[PDB]
Amino acid sequence: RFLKVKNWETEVVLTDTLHLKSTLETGCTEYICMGSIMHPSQHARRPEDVATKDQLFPLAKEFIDQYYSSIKRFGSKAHMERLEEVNKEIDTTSTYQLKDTELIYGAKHAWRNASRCVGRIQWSKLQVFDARDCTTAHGMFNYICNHVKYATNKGNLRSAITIFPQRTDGKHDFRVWNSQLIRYAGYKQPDGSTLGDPANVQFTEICIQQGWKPPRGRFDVLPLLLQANGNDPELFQIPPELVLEVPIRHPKFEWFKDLGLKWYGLPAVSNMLLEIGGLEFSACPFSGWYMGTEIGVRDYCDNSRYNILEEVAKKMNLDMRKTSSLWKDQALVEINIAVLYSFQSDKVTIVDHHSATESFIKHMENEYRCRGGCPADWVWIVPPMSGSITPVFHQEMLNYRLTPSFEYQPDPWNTHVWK
Amino acid sequence: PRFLKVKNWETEVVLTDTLHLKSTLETGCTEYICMGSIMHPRPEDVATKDQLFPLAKEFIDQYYSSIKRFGSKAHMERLEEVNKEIDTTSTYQLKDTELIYGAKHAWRNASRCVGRIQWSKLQVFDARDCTTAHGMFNYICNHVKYATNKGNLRSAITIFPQRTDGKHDFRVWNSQLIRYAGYKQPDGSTLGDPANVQFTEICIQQGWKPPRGRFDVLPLLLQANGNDPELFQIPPELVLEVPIRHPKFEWFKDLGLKWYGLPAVSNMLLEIGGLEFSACPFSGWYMGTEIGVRDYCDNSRYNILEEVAKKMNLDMRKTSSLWKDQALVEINIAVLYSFQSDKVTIVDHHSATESFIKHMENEYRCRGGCPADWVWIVPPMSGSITPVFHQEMLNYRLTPSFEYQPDPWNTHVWK
Ligand code: HEM
Ligand code: HEM
Ligand SMILES: CN(C)CCc1cc(F)c(F)c(CCc2cc(C(F)F)cc(N)n2)c1
Ligand SMILES: CN(C)CCc1cc(F)c(F)c(CCc2cc(C(F)F)cc(N)n2)c1
Ligand SMILES: C[C@H](O)[C@H](O)[C@H]1CNc2nc(N)[nH]c(=O)c2N1
Ligand SMILES: C[C@H](O)[C@H](O)[C@H]1CNc2nc(N)[nH]c(=O)c2N1
Ligand SMILES: [Zn+2]
Repeated sequence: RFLKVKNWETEVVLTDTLHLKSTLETGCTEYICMGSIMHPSQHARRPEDVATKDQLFPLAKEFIDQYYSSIKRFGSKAHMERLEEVNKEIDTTSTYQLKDTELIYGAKHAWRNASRCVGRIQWSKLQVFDARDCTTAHGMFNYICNHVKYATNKGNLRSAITIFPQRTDGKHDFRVWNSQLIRYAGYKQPDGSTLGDPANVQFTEICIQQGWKPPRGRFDVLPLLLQANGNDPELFQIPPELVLEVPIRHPKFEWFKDLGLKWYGLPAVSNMLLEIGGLEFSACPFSGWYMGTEIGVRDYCDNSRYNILEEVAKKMNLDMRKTSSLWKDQALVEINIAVLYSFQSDKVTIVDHHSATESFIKHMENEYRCRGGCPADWVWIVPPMSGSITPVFHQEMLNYRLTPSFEYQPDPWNTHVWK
Repeated sequence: PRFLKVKNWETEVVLTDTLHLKSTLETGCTEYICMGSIMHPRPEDVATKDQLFPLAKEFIDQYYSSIKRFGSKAHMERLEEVNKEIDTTSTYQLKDTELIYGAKHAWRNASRCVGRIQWSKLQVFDARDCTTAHGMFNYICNHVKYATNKGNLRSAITIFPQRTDGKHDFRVWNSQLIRYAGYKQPDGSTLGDPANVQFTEICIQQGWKPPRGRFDVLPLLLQANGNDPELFQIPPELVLEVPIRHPKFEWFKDLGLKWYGLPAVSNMLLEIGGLEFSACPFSGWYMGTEIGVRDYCDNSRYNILEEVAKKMNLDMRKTSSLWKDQALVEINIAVLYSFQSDKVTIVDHHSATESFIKHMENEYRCRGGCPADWVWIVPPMSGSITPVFHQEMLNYRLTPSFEYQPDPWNTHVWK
């Protein structure tokens, strides 16, 4: 039928019909809900490698119909010709190439349909760099450097995606092996502990195993590990003057700066797959700007990440013998004031979780008003601190899967046969 | 499939859920859309004879299985005996053992409840002989006094007669057994608890003489056998209360704040074997954030962030200062400090969530699963620094269960 979502703080009720265009399984059934599973479904739309014609063309016709609907053509001359063009193409190459207009429409709409992203109010303001002519790891490096430089924009951050050649036969994939374009190494210490970012211990070891000489610090920017057309990946060092970094200080605790903490300014997801009309872009690094809690709650305070809660609490002179003192909670707040005060002072774009979630509510309103819906994953939209004092906490959401979309994909080292 | 798997992304522990195969009723999701954040996805609708027969059977089978007597002579004769009642009376009566098992497992099956590590230690008060609202008051006073235990709180449930035709329901009209009155002022302000303004109006209309203060314990509005509800004042010496002070801020006690010790849900329906127990108030003890985050700091509730932040001398001209977050923590420190100091049972969100992970893992071990509602299990503050945040969960409905039911003033036929 049609489904209402209610906000329990304001009583606003929105009526969703967009969900009737969803195509892929969520993982839930009438009997089981998988809303907190990280990767619930394996329901693809095309399979394994090079698809047959009855597999690829129907997904292609769907996207071409959607795009031409979007611009109030549809059935027009260009639409019908574009159909016959894609059809001849799949007959002669088993794939097809998107026009520049289609590529831009698909990237933006992948962002617009990403249920887990609180930042989608900006979706239509996305700079797309077409890198489909790229042939080598060096060329991917050059494209990524220009990406990182354009996106950073001396701190006034700008949204971008750079789109390398689509998958052909599955053995010629372009990949960025780094999960984000800029991350810190994680070093396995002999005395069992971990230096740097512990999430990157494996990837940091692949880098070392590939020739990288680690400086062995707490904030070593990792090299890029770039794979072009299925070949072995290659290491490249991002010029540090393109890597904007913010030293973390606290507006009250003068001792905070003495913690020797910094973070980088540009979040840049580079291990996801962008799916458009059955085409799969296995290398599509995209970037935007941070929500402060991403750095200061998750990066800094997860137990398997930087885990700095105890040391900050120690400096704060907090009773850390029992949880009911809420010392973790108190430090957590202060760290996130620090991150926000630092980025803002160095005029690096950042948004707090209050303003960020307020904007998403406004985006939800806009999307129901003009599109009849907005897929939204509550579990990922609600921020990891102060959930209930943000408006999304009180907002019912519907989650469904629209195409074009960003998908997860296996880490290429589980997959790649070397040579 | 015969097995679904859940992973903890912080610990890498992976558990295998077989128990979801035994779930029977809807979650609200479809195969193409998830409704995991929807809060709620007829009175004459009492089960028919043929409807009730498999529900009873499934429940009795489950019960004899649990006591390792499945297929036994006593099992078969119980089944036979339940069947005869449904045939003859169009309903049946639970034995005392079954009632206790049913109510414990409704708590066990409550996917939204983080405190379920305690489910088997539940004191069950059988009140199926009650016939009038005065009798209900007597039962509920005894529940309160037993559960409160001078601050050393004990979880309990009082079960009133089950539904018959939908026209003789027993109902506690209160949502909780102890709540504070809310009063809307002519100028648009609200005195007391803004969440309780509607029910406060019902009581006053029923005759309640309101003190018009900020912490007026509301009266009980008790409905027996489908008659109009009646008012009773819980004796004030049974309502344990805690003044809220701060361990560091001298001024906090000057906010005049206090809360009650006993959380006691009274508007939910307990469903066992197809039978509906429309009045079944249960109580435990608080997790700190229920008071500290939601009761005090929701904009729709007491909304004292601004007053606390002011007395904290915080910069409130821009959100990015995180003055709200900073004030919310201290309020929650105060709530925990004050209960602990007065030796009233309370649990903080870190201990509670950690215990629930242990609980979940045990339930996977001994039961084959544990349905759980991540949207609700995760505390309303500091979510990611508590271990449940990183814990994948599967949500599904098992019976016996606790269910929502429509508010009684929306359906009652006044006499
Ligand atoms: C511009 C400001 C943006 C903000 C503040 C923002 C914020 C967020 C946050 C907080 C998450 C939660 C995931 C996590 O916490 O790890 C997320 C997820 C996501 N975002 Fe955005 N984002 C922004 C831009 C973008 C852009 C430009 C794209 C794509 C072009 C994008 C696509 C996604 C996707 C695909 C996910 C889900 C990724 C996953 O499942 O791991 N976002 N975003
Ligand atoms: C023993 C201490 C207990 C603690 C600390 C506890 C904690 C909680 C919390 C925090 C919630 C979420 C409530 C909300 O945010 O509105 C909840 C929900 C719930 N609890 Fe427990 N609880 C306890 C005992 C019990 C008992 C004894 C029962 C019944 C016998 C019970 C049944 C439920 C149910 C049915 C829900 C879901 C409420 C709903 O769906 O609206 N709980 N619990
Ligand atoms: C699996 N978990 C641990 C990942 C944690 C994580 C570590 C990182 F370094 C990192 F950059 C991210 C980006 C999320 C993100 C992406 C984007 C988009 F513009 F690209 C914008 C934004 N604001 N946030 C996430
Ligand atoms: C449906 N929701 C939105 C209502 C909000 C709400 C407001 C309140 F005042 C209140 F007390 C509760 C108690 C839940 C609860 C129940 C129990 C159990 F032992 F009874 C223990 C516990 N710790 N908590 C919930
Ligand atoms: C919209 C959303 O489902 C709703 O606000 C939920 C979110 N999670 C919750 N979790 C708990 N414990 N209590 C609640 O009232 C809610 N409310
Ligand atoms: C278990 C749960 O699915 C997992 O911890 C999720 C929960 N919500 C999240 N929300 C965001 N924004 N980011 C995350 O990584 C996660 N992780
Ligand atoms: Zn679901």
